[PDB]
Amino acid sequence: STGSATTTPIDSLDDAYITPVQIGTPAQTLNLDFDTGSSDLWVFSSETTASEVDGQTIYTPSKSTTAKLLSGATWSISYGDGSSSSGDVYTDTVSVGGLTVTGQAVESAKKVSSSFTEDSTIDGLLGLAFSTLNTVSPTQQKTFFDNAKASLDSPVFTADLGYHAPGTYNFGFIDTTAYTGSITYTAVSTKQGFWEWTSTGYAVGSGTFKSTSIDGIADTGTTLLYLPATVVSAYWAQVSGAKSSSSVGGYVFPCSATLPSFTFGVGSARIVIPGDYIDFGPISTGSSSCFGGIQSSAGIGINIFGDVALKAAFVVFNGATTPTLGFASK
Ligand SMILES: Nc1cnc2c(c1)COCC2
Ligand SMILES: Nc1cnc2c(c1)COCC2
Repeated sequence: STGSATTTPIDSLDDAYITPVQIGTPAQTLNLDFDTGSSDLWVFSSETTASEVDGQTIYTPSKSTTAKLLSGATWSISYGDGSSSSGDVYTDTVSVGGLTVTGQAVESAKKVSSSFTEDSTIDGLLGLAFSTLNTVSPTQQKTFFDNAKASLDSPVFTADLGYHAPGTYNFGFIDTTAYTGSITYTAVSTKQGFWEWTSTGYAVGSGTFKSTSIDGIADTGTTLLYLPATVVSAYWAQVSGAKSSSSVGGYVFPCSATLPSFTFGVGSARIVIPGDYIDFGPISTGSSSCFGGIQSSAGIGINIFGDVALKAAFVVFNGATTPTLGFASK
């Protein structure tokens, strides 16, 4: 089998991407944030505290003839921005782009934190990291990809995120029309439960490439590119007036600037992020200070190849017995 679904930016900045997902019988369609940095499929629901729902579409398990309470199971998760959610668990039928899994754990939110309530465009998350990170207790549950894998034509999914435009998540096949050149594959460590790999270096604009190993994660659920402070300083030094602002929480730059590109290495290959992808707009409405898309990972403990990096490539998440990652230009 295969599946193919369009993913759409939630706003004019590409802060995140939503993909429609069918849950239950009859289908209830929710728009979920596909997140290769976590491993829980959770949704706003009829159980979510009413004051914490503001415009999202909810899953109502009592209206699904295939929903079953997973007795005793609870979940609770926290993300890198300090946001969080928790609740109980149903199993139900879940379909993405024509690909169907029966018996998928659907984690129903009883509580969500303010940043989720405040974002009316995201109805939940669909985790695509390794199932060892799944938070369900006392019986850990499998991701949608892990449950689908045996039925797929090939044990892979691909992320093709757009810049200010829709893109595609495919399951079970590699669309050879969606990229240019060849796909370069690179090793993955699953030891932290992430799609963790090692970039071979970087370049700033037209500058010379610096060969240096940069361990990080491919994370569709993180907006920006978080790299070591040395790398980030070298990038922003090429932008007149750019500076790190403790009050704003990162590097800012004059909105009048034209930003240089940033290149990262994948083996001997190179992925170029155009400068415009690094512009995240005014820090507050009407300001002439703009927020940068490349930020320091120093206070995180891990480097993160988030959407800013991934949307410059066609990315293969290869879930074969030994997982690997593939990157192609497009
Ligand atoms: N830092 C961070 C990483 N991933 C996510 C969030 C924050 C919040 O939305 C869910 C996914
Ligand atoms: N994506 C994104 C993340 N953080 C910030 C902005 C955008 C805007 O400026 C303030 C801080």
